[PDB]
Amino acid sequence: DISTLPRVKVDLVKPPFVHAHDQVAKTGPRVVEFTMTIEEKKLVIDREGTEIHAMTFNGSVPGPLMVVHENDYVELRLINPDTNTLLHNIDFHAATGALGGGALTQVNPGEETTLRFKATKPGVFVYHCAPEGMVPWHVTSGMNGAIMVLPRDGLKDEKGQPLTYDKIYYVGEQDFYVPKDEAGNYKKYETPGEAYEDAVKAMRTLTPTHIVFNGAVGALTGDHALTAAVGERVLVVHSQANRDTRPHLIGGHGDYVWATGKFRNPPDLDQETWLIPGGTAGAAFYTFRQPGVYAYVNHNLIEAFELGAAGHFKVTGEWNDDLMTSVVKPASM
Amino acid sequence: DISTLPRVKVDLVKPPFVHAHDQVAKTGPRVVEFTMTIEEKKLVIDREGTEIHAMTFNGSVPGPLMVVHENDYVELRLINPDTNTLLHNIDFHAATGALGGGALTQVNPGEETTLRFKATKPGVFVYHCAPEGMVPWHVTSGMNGAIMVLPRDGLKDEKGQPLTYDKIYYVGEQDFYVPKDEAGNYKKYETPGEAYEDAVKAMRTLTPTHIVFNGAVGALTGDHALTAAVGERVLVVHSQANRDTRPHLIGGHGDYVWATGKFRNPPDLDQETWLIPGGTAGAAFYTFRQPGVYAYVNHNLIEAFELGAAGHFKVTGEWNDDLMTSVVKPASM
Amino acid sequence: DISTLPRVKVDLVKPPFVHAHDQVAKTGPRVVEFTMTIEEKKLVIDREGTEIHAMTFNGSVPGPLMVVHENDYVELRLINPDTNTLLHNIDFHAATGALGGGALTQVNPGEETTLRFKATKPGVFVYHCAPEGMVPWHVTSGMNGAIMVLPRDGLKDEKGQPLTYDKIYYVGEQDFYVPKDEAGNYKKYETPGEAYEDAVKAMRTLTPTHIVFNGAVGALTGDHALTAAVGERVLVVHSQANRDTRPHLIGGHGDYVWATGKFRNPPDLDQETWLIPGGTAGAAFYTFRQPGVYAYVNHNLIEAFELGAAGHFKVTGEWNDDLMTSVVKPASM
Ligand SMILES: [Cu+2]
Ligand SMILES: [Cu+2]
Ligand SMILES: [Cu+2]
Ligand SMILES: [Cu+2]
Ligand SMILES: [Cu+2]
Ligand SMILES: [Cu+2]
Repeated sequence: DISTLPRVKVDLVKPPFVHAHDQVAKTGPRVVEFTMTIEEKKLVIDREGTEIHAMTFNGSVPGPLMVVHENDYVELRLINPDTNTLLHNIDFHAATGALGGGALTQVNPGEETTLRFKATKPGVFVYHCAPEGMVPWHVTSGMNGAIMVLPRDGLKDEKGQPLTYDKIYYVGEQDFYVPKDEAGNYKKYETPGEAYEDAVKAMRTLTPTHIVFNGAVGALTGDHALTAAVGERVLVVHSQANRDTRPHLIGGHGDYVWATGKFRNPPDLDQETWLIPGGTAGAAFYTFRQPGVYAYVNHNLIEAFELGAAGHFKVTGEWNDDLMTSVVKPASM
Repeated sequence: DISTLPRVKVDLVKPPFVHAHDQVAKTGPRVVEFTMTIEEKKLVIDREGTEIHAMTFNGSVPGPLMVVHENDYVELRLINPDTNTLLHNIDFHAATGALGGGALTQVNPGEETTLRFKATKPGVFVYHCAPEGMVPWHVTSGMNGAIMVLPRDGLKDEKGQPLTYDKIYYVGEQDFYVPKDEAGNYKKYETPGEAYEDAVKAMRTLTPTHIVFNGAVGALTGDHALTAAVGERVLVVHSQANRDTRPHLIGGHGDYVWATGKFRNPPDLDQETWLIPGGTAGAAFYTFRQPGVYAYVNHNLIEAFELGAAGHFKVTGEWNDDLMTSVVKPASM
Repeated sequence: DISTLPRVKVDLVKPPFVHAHDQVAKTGPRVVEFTMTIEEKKLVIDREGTEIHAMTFNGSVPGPLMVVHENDYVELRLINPDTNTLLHNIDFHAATGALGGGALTQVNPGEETTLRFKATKPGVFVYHCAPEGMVPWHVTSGMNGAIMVLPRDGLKDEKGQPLTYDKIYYVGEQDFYVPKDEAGNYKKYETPGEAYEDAVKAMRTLTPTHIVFNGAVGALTGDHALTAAVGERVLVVHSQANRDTRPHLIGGHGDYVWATGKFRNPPDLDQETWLIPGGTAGAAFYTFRQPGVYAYVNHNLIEAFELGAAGHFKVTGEWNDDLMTSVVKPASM
């Protein structure tokens, strides 16, 4: 049966970008093959040069977004090069059985493995590393991403009418717990293992030191702001593998939102802010109507503006005065 | 076009009360004009006399609830008197473009401005001050409120049948982060700026020192409890501009609840407790069936009973023994 | 009227098990009688022997799950034996009036009382102790449980088709705040009152020291793991009386989920993780398709793996290679 199915190999791209795919399936079920290489590496996460030992899927935080269609088979080749120091694995919330695949994918440095699973449920799901005994440590070190399982006939609104996006971006939100000395300065370590004991004590406080989008404070700002034009329909996939978040587009809305990200449910309309539970991926669809800069944020404003959970959208086009206008510009009373 | 539309000026009232309005629109689209004056002031928030420098819209925490209808134009005159010390602005989650209006409304003490925007989406939305660089500081100092955009044909249940309320109250929940000395005593400052540096360190802990309704511990209790009678339909609008909350009516329920507050979505039925994400306004409809005192609370009971997030409802009418009755009064076994 | 109704006495069972009942009602409305005895007792909650003074309904944390049908009358006999030291009461989120029954059930040691209320709304609700002035202290000491009010015609899916479970388990999640000395070691007390002053300071930090299922770290693991077989439909009721949680079945899904637990609302489909607000009970239905061990967790992984919020399911049956298969077992590259 599977033997007889067609197979296509897909090369992943770095977040916030997403690999090429079809919204409405043009072929029947296929075996979609992906390859990911584990990369343990130092990463500076803020302006002051705070550095951590990140554990990544394909060298990025978050790992890349995989896109398949309902009932396709996902075949993943997972490589943990001998240059790494730790055992890793992968658990797909999209899969059924063996702890999401975690129990079948344990690879020590120098090993690899190939897992195949059927994508039976449509929606956006989280995938993350989950080694027995050190699950939270690998997850909060950036070892998580997401997979989107699109219905074979694309997205639909509450009335069952088609929703087609022109652009799609993937925003992975990460809570970090950097160990601190007595005065409050962040510690630095030589290897991941040296950090272990302190990492556990930092996590138990339940208070992140940094909460960032795309691995660093300001990663999606300035020259890295997301782009769009007035009239474009944009799908924004957002995931949080460990902690709740409440996304919000400042100056816009979520026209159609699947906060818990499962496509068989009708979306919520006209959201100002929505809650994505830790351990979940959600998706929001919006059509831009005004040009300018928009701030995309986690709406606990301390987490957004003090801790790092803030990004930008720069949109081009003509301003619509009917929607909004400054009647009297700021001036002395 | 707008030139030709009718205009009505509306005078706002202090929370928990709401200005007069029509549920079902009796006229066509109009330009609804409001005026708000910024007021920086000292406020004692608890029983022990803890005082803070609050930043308010119209002298209240939360700012007043504005009520308009879908497709009306909101025209707001914002005044920042020379007696204030800081730059302020306003961002409406109900608006589209220019950061909700924040980029078009920056006024220094002694200035004013007039913004107009089209209320294209029905629901309850949060509005708050958001000056570049000090967003969380102004929000957590009490500078936020809410606006309700009613469908032109009023509220409806899941089956599309009319829902008419007899009374409406606005509950604004506020998380405060008062700086403390080494022993745990709250600090006091002369002006807002003197508090700044310490305020930022207090906010970064992510742990509020006070979480109150209507600006103070016990503000909606005793002689200030909300009132109703058995048989009355009450709509309770609740907003939290920065942090999640989980409202609950002790002794009652939320018969119809729009937790994320957007009216084009059908409401949830028979809720015991519901989650309102930080940065959102929600609404719950309930018909009183028993008289007596009801406690309206944030259901994290530590936040409610230790931190200040608790209010009362005193309802008049006849007791219904079918619904509830004490069969055997408390007595010695 | 009530005089003329039939009455049945029901003996409760210890969580995670649930007393015998009918899904679809076979008789008309009845008076369902229950008896609960309050038990103040020492409980060791972790591996290191940390001990607390738990306040329980029927000797368990959480208290037992009561199951009735819509429009039945619940008659509860509450006994507070002279061996206890504190005043207690009970508030049912399922009831209407008198603070959920809290104002009608205040019993000092040596007293008892009988309350009756009509179960007018279908769903799973939380019930908990709530004495004026010490509400959070009794709740976070384990004094809470849940009651399920089933529609007279059983459970239904989004299309109104019947959902019948073969097994049902009750998971009560509890956040504990154990007082600590300067070095971080947990304190020990002789009686509940001796703990009081310190308990309040510990709660105000808003950071639990332990978050457990069924009263202790590892309570639902090893020989106490929940059981099922491939093909069985299982209903998992989960409650959190004070704090938000985000349940997740590792290796599975929530096929039908009522996150806020009210049955008149259609369930959410294919959830990976769902949010249950503090002060709420929810229910998830799932059909097992793969055998093996599944971890049932609160998806804030620090709370699950470091703090104690983790349990197991051991499922028997044949492995399905179509759903998942290891193509290449872990081996040297
Ligand atoms: Cu790993
Ligand atoms: Cu997971
Ligand atoms: Cu301001
Ligand atoms: Cu905002
Ligand atoms: Cu008690
Ligand atoms: Cu309660």
